[PDB]
Amino acid sequence: GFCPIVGGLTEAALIRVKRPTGVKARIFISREAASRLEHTVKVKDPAAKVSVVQFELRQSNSPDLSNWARFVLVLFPESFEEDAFTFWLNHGDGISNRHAEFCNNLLDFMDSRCDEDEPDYQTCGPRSGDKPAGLPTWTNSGLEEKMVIKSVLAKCIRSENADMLPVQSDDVFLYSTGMMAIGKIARAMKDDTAVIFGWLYSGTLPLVKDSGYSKPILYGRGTEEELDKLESYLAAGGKCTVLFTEITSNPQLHSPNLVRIKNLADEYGFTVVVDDTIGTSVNLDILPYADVVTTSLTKIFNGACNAMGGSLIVNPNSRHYRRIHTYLQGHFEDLLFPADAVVLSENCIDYPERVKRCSATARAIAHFLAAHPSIDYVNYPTLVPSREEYERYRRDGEGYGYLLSIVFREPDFAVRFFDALDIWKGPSIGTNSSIALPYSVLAPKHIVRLSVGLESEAWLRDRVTEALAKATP
Amino acid sequence: GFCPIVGGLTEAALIRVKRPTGVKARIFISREAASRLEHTVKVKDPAAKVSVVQFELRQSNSPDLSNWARFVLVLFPESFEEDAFTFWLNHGDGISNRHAEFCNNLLDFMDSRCDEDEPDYQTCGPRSGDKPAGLPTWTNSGLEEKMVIKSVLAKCIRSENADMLPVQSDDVFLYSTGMMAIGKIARAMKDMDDTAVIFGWLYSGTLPLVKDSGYSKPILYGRGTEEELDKLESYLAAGGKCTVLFTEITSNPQLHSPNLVRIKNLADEYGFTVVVDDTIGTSVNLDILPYADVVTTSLTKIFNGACNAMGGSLIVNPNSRHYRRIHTYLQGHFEDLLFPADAVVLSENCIDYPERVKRCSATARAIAHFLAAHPSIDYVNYPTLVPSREEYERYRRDGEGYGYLLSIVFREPDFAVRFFDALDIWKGPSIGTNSSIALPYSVLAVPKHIVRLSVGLESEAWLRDRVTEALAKATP
Ligand SMILES: [Cl-]
Repeated sequence: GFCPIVGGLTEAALIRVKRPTGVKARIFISREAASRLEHTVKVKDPAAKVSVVQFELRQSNSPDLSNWARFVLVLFPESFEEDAFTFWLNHGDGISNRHAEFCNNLLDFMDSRCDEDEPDYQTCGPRSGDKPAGLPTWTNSGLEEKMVIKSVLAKCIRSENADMLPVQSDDVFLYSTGMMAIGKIARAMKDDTAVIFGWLYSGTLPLVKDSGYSKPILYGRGTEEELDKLESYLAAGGKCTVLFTEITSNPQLHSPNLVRIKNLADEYGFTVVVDDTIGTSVNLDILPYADVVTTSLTKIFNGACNAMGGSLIVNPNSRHYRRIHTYLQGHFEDLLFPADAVVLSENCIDYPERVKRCSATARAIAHFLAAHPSIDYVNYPTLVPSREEYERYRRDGEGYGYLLSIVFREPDFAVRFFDALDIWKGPSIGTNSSIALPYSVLAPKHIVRLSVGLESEAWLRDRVTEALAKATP
Repeated sequence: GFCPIVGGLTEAALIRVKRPTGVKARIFISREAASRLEHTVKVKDPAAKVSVVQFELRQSNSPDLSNWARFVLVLFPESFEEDAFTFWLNHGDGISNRHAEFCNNLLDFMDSRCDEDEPDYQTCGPRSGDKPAGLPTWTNSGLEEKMVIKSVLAKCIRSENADMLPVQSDDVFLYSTGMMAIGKIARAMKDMDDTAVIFGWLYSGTLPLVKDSGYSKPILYGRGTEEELDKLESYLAAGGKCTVLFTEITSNPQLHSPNLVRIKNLADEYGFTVVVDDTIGTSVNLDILPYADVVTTSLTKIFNGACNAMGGSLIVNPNSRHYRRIHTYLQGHFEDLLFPADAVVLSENCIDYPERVKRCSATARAIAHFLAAHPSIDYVNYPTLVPSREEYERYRRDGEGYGYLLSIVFREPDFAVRFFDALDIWKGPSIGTNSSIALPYSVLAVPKHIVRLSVGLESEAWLRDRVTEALAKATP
């Protein structure tokens, strides 16, 4: 590792506490998330050594540094293999890259304390008390940039129908990730039963379960048939506190019946949480049907794949606005690192335009793919059986989204096509560059998912044609 | 690989040119470095395909963006194994980390051209012509911060005697790395003259760069001893020619001090220029300006301390008999290649570069003497203990210390490996960091079980404790 070094916060924190070997480590910015990992390790082994070490910048007249130059280090044995929850707990609550680099530059000015009696974890920073050589370029915890973010989110979720109260800046809550935003709303509901309705983003179910819903009613497909089961349960006296769903599903691009969901919610009295990360608030008007909207700002809201953020919009038109907002406000601590909010506030200024552009290309590419003899069918909201459902929420003059998936005729052909496709490959979506993934890596199972970026239709048409050619004998 | 993604500029450029598999890639900011890599591959294997693709943000209302959002991509087959030279050529000329991240964020606004007729390498950016969302925090190519860097370097290199002309801001040249600064002075001398002398400067990219710069009669003096100075003097007196002598003031990893007084005397007689690297010894602790025509420094090291910025410096001595020739060449051939964000961090972190040298050197002196007195220690290489101490005292400023680098020669190599494995400090090849860092001879490719230590800003209590516990753990 030749200098300069990127990353290294975990290795440097391990060295500070004399544990550079024999333990696994995770770094969160909240003591609560650290505890949720400690509890999961302790449930698998009640005798496991798990320490929680708080790092913090001890003496400074600058509240910016003192508020953000802090992190929590969690040590636990390597014998513990990480399951789905600890993956999504770290995904949603792990320190951001920029926040980690900010702390590592200031680590010499920070001290470490632990509640347990381990003297190796009680360390004084070599430069604690001294003034850092550099002040960050952002100011006031990035509150200026956070308000830009909240303002754009509030404007873009405005309903095209003028009978509803508009979402305001302060009805939007910003968190570190979209996963964290989902967790925060899950605990807020926990203070009856929770329903998961056709939401295959693999991290929702673990967090809802961890938030105190031991076993939520899971409706995997999101169909009308499953809504019949839910209504049959509710009509028979069953109770429900909250329903979680996402508008425009992954990877089949299905649209749930939000109108019927909202009608059942008004009749039987549960809260509706809708994730519009894939569907987008630019393309869809879902405010009439959702009490809380969640969004992963890391995705197309940012586009540049270089910042994390999550948002929580409380609908002022909701019957539970008062209760929900008060809980979130009364339990709100700012965990969106300012440097991340600076990039998000800059990149979201053209978030409507980029959604419009990607959606135009994705609609064209999907219809191009559908016409190819090797393709069985393409999952895109203009082709799927919920085609009529999507049109109930689509805004006039807006398109059909940036995500699609390809179901090929032959699984052999699917793999040869993916390997020949000269575009970015990985699990993220909503990027400025096009990106593909098979079902394999997403933990029919030969389906290939495509998130269309800002490249021209000719460019993407060409990359796909060449890949299609090489996949045929 | 979930987003955000760090790095990825190389992967993104490869995808742009439809070469995501089957080829290796390197990214430089200069076409000349690209050519020097192309030539080394073409002589090791003439039939290997090597292309040079220029990426650039052509037009912009911000001259900051257009000037810096450009880079050179070099493609070559995976069969080519990198040798010692191509490693150090990329180390000195590779795009900086911050520069790489800046380009990747703007890559959609950039186009790619190639001189050869390969249509896959002629691409238009998806957002070419559009304006980027947000601009960089730095302004005017970081000229304000670059002036701070040059000012601090000039102030710290003042000789302790006031009859010498002082180095000014405009006698200091900034480059991307210490290695690049060494390259620029090496090629500058070659225009005048064929023989270059490398005098006790091991484990570095100087020899590859000096050889690559056109010096067809190199002389390598590995130890830096007076016996090697005797051979050089006999050669020069007998009619031998010498263009330039390269040396480093405190050597790696034995902390040796060359006889700069004798070197400067030979230079005055036979008319060659002396280039001295003071990265290890530092201008804070040492006054070597009287004996050098050009001083070079790796700003990435203790000048910055924070291991989060890249930089190199070239100081032309105004008291040099060749000041005019050297300065006009360096300015007349100057391209600003120090990425502004790197210059911003360097300008901030260099404000306490004197104090940090004073702190590290004080800790390093105490730890070295602690180690030297230990029964398991054969000897410790540190300027207070080594046989060339009297030479170090010739240039040491009064009231300043003996440096931050040391190395440990243990009695038994087995003990060395158990001590190193037990040493709970950062491990790696870099030096001049705010945190202490160790390395063995293994990664360093002189006894071959040597352990090198670059002492950071931690107190002696912390460092003595880390060393004591490792010493205990090293015994069976
Ligand atoms: Cl309905």
